[PDB]
Amino acid sequence: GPTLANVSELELPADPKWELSRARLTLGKPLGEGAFGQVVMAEAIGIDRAAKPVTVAVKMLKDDATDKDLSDLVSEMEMMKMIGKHKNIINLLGACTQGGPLYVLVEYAAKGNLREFLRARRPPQQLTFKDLVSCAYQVARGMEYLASQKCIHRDLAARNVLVTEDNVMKIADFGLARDVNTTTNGRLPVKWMAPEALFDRVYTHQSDVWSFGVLLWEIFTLGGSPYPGIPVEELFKLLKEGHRMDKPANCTHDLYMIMRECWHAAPSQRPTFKQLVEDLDRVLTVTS
Ligand SMILES: Nc1nc2c(s1)[C@H](c1ccc(F)cc1)CC(=O)N2
Ligand SMILES: [Co+2]
Repeated sequence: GPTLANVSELELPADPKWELSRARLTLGKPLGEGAFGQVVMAEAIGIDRAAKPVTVAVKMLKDDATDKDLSDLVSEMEMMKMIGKHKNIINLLGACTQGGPLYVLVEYAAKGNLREFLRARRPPQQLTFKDLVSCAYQVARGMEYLASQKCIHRDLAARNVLVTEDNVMKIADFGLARDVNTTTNGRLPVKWMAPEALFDRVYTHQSDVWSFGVLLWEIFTLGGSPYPGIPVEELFKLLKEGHRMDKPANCTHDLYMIMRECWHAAPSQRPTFKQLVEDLDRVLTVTS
């Protein structure tokens, strides 16, 4: 394991193809902090091919970092190395791993997370129906790609989708993602989680489909909190008895059918991401 408890240097293996030299990065304004790191805007030279600086997001350790946070940030970086380029994913761009603090460079999304983006645009240019379907389609396309790369996200939610300046949706926060014992799937927020993840301690692409269903509900409620009024301690009992969230007012019947299919108890009866892309493509085309 890499450890902060060294008196020489960093103990991270070199990976030249991802390394960016430090003079080619200028750190800028803070964007915020998460569980195991902070994010700052930066400009990076020659990492997307002309010496023009590109704005990126830099994830780094917090001032109150732990040794585990180092391990976690390295693991996140290593997962992202394994995920190829896709327009609807936040991709790794580079890293500064030698000769200084650990910096993980990822694509920048100027409008922040989808959940806050939606909530900020609640009626009281509005978000239209077409905008909502477009958001859902783009996330589905991202997830279809992830699944094809044999990657389970495990933490899909509106909070973990970012929005670019040009309103492109990019799936983010790969800290829990796995390349496909008793506490397996214990770090997954239960309101977004397929029941089988906890009851059977398995996780497949079809489990991610359940989460996508919850995300769809979040989109059409403009960032509503799932299962409002129901405590996490009561949730699985209600779900086992067949309760499902009600149709959002912004959702049409056809979209609500898609959403409810994603919450089939039986994973194999949920649609695949390839099927969801097809379904949402159809909706998006008719609405234009
Ligand atoms: N790739 C990114 N682009 C942005 C991100 S991460 C930002 C962010 C992510 C996680 C976190 F804990 C704190 C801040 C917010 C933002 O406006 N753009
Ligand atoms: Co069915």
